[PDB]
This record gives sequence, C-alpha cells and structure tokens, in this order.
Amino acid sequence: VPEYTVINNATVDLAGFPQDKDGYYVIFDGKTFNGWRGYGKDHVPSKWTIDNGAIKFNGSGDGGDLIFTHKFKNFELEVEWKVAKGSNSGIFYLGQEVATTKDGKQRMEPIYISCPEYQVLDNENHPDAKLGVDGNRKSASLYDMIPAVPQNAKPYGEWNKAKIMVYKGTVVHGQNDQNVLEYHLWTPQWTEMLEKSKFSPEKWPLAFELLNNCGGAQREGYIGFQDHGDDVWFRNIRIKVLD
Ligand SMILES: [Mg+2]
Repeated sequence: VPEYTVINNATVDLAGFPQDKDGYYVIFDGKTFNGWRGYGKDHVPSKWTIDNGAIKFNGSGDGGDLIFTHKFKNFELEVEWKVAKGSNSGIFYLGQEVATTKDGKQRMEPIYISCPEYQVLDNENHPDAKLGVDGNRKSASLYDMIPAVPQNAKPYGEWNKAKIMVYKGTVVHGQNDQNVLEYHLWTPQWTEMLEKSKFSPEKWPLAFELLNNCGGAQREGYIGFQDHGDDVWFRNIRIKVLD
C-alpha cells in the first residue's frame, strides 16, 4: 500500500464533441486529436498519428498510452479496431493518472495498475494468445482475468467492433456484436479475481489497491489506447453516457 499520488489534469467538456442520432458522443473527428493526450504527458505522443480517418499507433517519436481527457462513469463505448499481423494493443477504461515518489522524484505508474484492459490482439500470430489461463489474454478479454467467450475475433487486417459497457459497477465486453463476458466491480468476487491475477495483493501491492478500489472515490475514469510497440488502428470511436 505505498505512497501514491493521483494527478488531476484538465478534462475537456463533452459539449465540444458532437452527438450522433443514437445519443453517442463522437470523441474522434477523424481528422484531429482534440481531447486526446498521452497518459502522464502534456501532449500527444508522436508515434500516434491520424491515418485515413483512424487513430493509429506507429510501431517500429515518444510513445506511451493515449487517453481521452474526460472522466467517464456510467457509459457505453464503441470502437472499431484493426491490428496488423502479430500486433498487441488494448482499450483501457476507468483509468487514473498515478504517480509514486521514490528517492524524492515523482515517477509515473502505468495506467494498467489503476484500471482494467480489454485486450486487442492478433490471436493467431501473437504469443500472448498462448500465455494466459483459458485464453484470458486473447482479444476482448479482461486481460489476465476473464477470457472472451466466444472468441469471434476476425483475422488481422480487418475491422473488428468493440463494445465496453460500465453501468453501476456492472461491466460487459462486446466483440463483433456479441457480448463476451461480464463482471462486477467493487465486490468480493472482484477481490478474488484480482488475487488469482498478476495484480494479486502479494505479487503487486499498489496495483491491488487501485484495482480493488477501481475508479477512485468517485468511481470515474479515463478511456484510452495502449502503446505496445505494434501497428494498430482505431476509428468510429463513440461513447454514450448512461441515464
Ligand atoms: Mg494489450
């Protein structure tokens, strides 16, 4: 349970983002990075680019995770995602910006110790596919806790549809228009899933604390995308706030 700080940085208003006919805010205009910032940074990392109306991570600028600068709570996110052959990325939700102080200097902690990830992956050609228990490291899974069933991912190079819903602590992941798992935050079963994971209280104290109390006191958090050194695209990014 170390000394941790949560950084509070400016969040944009949703008013600035148009809403579509079904009520979903469009938080990527297909042309610009308005509303987006690199986690732990004051600027869009340069390996993130706009390619053909997609946000794209240029594998091989500075890198790091990219977030949208609005804290969501009850919401339904929809995204399309394409990976290149062997690509790894992911979609983060309820994230917090965290720092610890070691040796009098502030250091950024990764977003994945504060919040869940919906993995993004070429399941056919990437070694993480093999590496969990029961596929919990293949695409759409809650990475290293809960597998996606069914695993209806398309082959690399194609656009996949992702849904992440969080409603009053209930979470559902969607892939290509099926719901593929469900869990419940801030419960003992949640506590348990964490004790089985790499975020176990013994294997990683500060992660367990943040994940068990996911979304802080106010249960709200940033959405974002993972830099994991590989080529990936996202587009049609929209989010409905829930009422
Ligand atoms: Mg990943």
